[PDB]
Amino acid sequence: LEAAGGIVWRWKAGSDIANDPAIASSKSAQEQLDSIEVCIVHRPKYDDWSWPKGKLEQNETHRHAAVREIGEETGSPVKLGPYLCEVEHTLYWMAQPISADDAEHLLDAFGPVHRADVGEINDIVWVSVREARKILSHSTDKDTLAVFVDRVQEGAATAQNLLIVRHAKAESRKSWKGTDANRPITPKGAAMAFALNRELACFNPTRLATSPWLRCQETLQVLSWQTERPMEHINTLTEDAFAEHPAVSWLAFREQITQTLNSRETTAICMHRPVIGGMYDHLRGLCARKQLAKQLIAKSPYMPTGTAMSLFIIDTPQGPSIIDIQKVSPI
Amino acid sequence: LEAAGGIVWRWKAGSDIANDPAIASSKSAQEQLDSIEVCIVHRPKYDDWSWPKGKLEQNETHRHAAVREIGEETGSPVKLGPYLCEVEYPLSEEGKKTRHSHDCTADTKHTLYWMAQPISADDAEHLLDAFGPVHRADVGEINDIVWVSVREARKILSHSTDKDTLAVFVDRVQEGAATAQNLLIVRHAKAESRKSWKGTDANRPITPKGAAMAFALNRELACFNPTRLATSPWLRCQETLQVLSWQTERPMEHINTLTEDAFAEHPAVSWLAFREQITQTLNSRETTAICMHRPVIGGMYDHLRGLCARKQLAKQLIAKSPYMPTGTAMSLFIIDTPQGPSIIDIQKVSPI
Repeated sequence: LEAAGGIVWRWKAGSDIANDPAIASSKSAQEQLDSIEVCIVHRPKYDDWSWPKGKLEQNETHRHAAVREIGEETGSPVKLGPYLCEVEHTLYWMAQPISADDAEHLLDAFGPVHRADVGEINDIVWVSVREARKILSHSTDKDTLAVFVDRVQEGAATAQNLLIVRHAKAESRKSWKGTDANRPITPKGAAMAFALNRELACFNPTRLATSPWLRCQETLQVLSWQTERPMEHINTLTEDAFAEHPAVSWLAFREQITQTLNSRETTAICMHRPVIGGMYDHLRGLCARKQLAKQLIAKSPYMPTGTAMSLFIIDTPQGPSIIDIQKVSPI
Repeated sequence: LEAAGGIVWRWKAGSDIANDPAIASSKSAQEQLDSIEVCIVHRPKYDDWSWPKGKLEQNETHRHAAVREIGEETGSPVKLGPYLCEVEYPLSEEGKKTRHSHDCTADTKHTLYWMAQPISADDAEHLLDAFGPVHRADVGEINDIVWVSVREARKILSHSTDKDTLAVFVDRVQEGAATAQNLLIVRHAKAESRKSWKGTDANRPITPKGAAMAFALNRELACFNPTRLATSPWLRCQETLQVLSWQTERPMEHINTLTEDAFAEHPAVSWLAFREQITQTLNSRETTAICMHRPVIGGMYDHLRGLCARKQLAKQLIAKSPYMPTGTAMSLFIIDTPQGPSIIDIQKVSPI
């Protein structure tokens, strides 16, 4: 029996960090943790308090089930943050509430979410991390909360989200009688790209970018259409541009990371494999852990075509540091 | 073996019909034919004159090859019109004036022909990604392109095979084909089952496989130069044509009165909305692509069926498999009459 859910958190209204989130990283882990409220729901069935979660629907992923279950039980649409853990079978993510307007832009991309009935949930509360430890009914949830605290101590509360998307399956260079720039994705590629939208939607992507080359454009265009977020073309990220000026490519990419951190919005960018490889050559060594760096590979099966990697980043004096990596596959 | 091509035609410059195509239908068949010009190409290898045509590429439809080959050899991009015929003759025959059948062992060539009309450079540019690339033939393949009257075509065509096809073009014209306009009806792609979808019927989307289906269909629909796009506002229909809309930059016009609910409630209103599209298609002389729900299509067909020019055509006008499977389309060529729109040709359009 598969289920998914998570710990939805926010900065306590009135706290210094809430008044200006940008100062979060200039605060200690304790100052941050003391400024956080987490969401706990009450199930009348067992008269218990726990983290919102629920069973996956038929052919639905755990990440999608998690966002849906949180919305159904807390009434809050959210975007997934770093992954927390799994319990013997439920997977948990820490997550942040998104605006009602943003949620509306994801209606078709994510799919429907129905409010739970009073017989499923009859109370929703927002408490501090200390109180959460006190009121949670099951030890399992307290453990997950402890993992949540670890993440915060490791800077997760200040992390921002960058989604890197490899273009979907495209026509072979062998049979394509056009230019490489207009080489399109194949019918199967369109299916993969289409199916991937519901997954990418779990991270509330509100800034879309892409190499101008058709195969990359077509990979995110339906998402762009449903979310009404125009795709920004980044000419300096084509394979030709990367081959000629790789450092200029890093600047282009790095600027998107800067925009992501400043706006605190999720950025999704469709890129070419060798270009992603070049980006990773610099990000690998900046990862928070060796385990993360080992996964940061722009090749299959680490990252097959039509799939993405949801990266959570904090900036450091040495460069952007990835604190978590989630491989995102369609269907 | 497999090839495709066609007779690309236009109204002679300076002629009355040319100065105002709208008057074409008020002219006799003989008046139309005498004011028409058809395109013939010269091949240096055979030093012959024939209709443009060429071998289908791997995984290409005959219809797509027809448009591409015409484009490669005549240099002008076109939109397919009514279908003409198919021919077959031994490969050894090709340079001979009169094509003769051979025995079972001989290698043969099978060619499908359509009548077609040139489209503007701008429209062609809008179809670049939807149709795909088209390069020009080299002087070693084609080294002259002429436009002649139907009478002269009969006199300069090097092969009997092409003269037979021209006779079919004549038959088609004599039946209104030169005045016909193109409406493409598109059934939405495979969609989520009503039982598993937990949203509204309005928002039920197509499946990833449906999306592949719709995407592949684009290069086929592109053969008819669709410049007007319409759809039921329901998501499953919108998503069936949105990639085409995106590529061609032609907005998708929502027609609320064509949803399944609207049709069930007011079927006559559905016909009016549908008929208004036919009116627009005929007046603009542009191809309209409209995505609809199966039952609503059946409802349109119940009226169109009896107006078909041939009973053979009426029998094919069925809104359901195997006649019209999900995710496929029907390209209709229509001429309007005092009793209502009359279909003179039907072409089933499927992907892959």
